[PDB]
Parts: sequence; structure tokens; C-alpha cells
Amino acid sequence: RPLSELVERGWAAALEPVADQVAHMGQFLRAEIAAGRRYLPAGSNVLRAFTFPFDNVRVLIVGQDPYPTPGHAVGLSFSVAPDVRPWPRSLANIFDEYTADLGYPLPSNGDLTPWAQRGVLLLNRVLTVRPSNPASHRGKGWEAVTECAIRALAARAAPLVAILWGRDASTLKPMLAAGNCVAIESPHPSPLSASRGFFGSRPFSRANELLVGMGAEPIDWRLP
Ligand SMILES: O=c1[nH]cc(Cl)c(=O)[nH]1
Ligand SMILES: [Cl-]
Repeated sequence: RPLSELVERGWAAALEPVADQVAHMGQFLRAEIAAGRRYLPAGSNVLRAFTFPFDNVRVLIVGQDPYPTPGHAVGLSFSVAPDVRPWPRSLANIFDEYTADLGYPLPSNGDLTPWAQRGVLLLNRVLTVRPSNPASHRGKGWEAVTECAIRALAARAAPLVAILWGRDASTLKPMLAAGNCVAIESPHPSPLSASRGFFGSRPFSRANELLVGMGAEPIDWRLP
């Protein structure tokens, strides 16, 4: 019940304003299971982005909703388990822009853990979904929780670059209007939108140049 049991302490402190809302989400999800409507990712993964330190975030990535196919979503936006192939479509697209931007080899697997360990917060606007039903928990109460997370990140003294992928960009930028923050957007990396501005957007090196402009250290994006 205390957030301190589910997330890292800095996050628990940051999210105390929505701790009741998080408790109501737990009840909603419990009811979904009782109704035979599973949800994804696994319960223990829902708040996984908030298990890496709040104080160490330098880059915030915000996507839309978790992967709807069972066996994909792991609670870090866009990430999959390291044995997963094919990669989901959005991640394949992400990884092509990665190589085009940074010149590194194509990654071996789809596990974005290393980014999360290096201060990239891999957030979705909505933290759960019903299996095979894209975006099906929109409007169910997560937006209050992720707004609190974003706003708390922005309120810290430290430099932050937010990378906003998809339709939530315009709602989120006002949350990130503060002096130590830069928010950069593009259409979502899913294939129907990616062709319209995700490809060629160079978010990884852009984010690093902006961090260096703020006197912060750039992210080591290199995946194995
Ligand atoms: O974790 C995510 N997976 C898939 C999508 Cl489309 C997204 O926006 N976020
Ligand atoms: Cl996808």
C-alpha cells in the first residue's frame, strides 16, 4: 500500500501527492482481473520506470501506452525482454533511428534496461493496457499519476531533456515549461506515424547536445 513498497524512495516522495490515485489504480486493475480482463504489463512491472532513481533522471522519454501484445510490455516504455524477437514495430523503428543518428551497430536485443540505468526515464502516458486492445486504459486514471511524475521531474533543480513521442506531446509540453527543462517532440515511432517525422528526428544526439548546453553530462546511449 505505501508507495515506498512499490517504487524507489525518491519516486515515492515525488508521487506522494497521487498516492491515493495509485491505490485506486490497483483496485481498478484488481477488478479487471476479477472480470477476466487481464492487463499488461505484469503487476510487478507497472511502476517499473519508477524503480530507478528519481534523482538520477536526466532524459525523460514519454510514449503513449504499453505494448498490447502479451509477452511484450515490461514496464519500461518501448522495451522488451532480451529474448523477444521479432521486436515490436515501434522498437524496430526506434532502433533504425538510433543507428542513423548515432552510427552504432544495430542492437542485439530489445532490452532498454541500460538506458534506464543511465538516467533515461522510460515513461508512458498510460501505464497499463488490456491485452490485444491498444490504448484501452486511456481515461482510467493513470494520466493524473504520470502528470505528477512529469511535473515533479520538471520541478527538480537539475537539467532535463524530455523526448515526447506521439499524440500526447502538446498536453505534456506545458508540464515541462520551467527553466532547467527542454522538451522536444516528434510523431510516434509506430509505422503509420513514423514516416511523418520520427525518422530523421535525431532525438538521441539532440538530447545530448541540449544536456551539454545546460552543463549536464550527455547520455551514453550505446546498447549491446
Ligand atoms: O511502451 C510503449 N510501447 C508501445 C507504444 Cl506504441 C508506446 O507508445 N509505448
Ligand atoms: Cl508497436
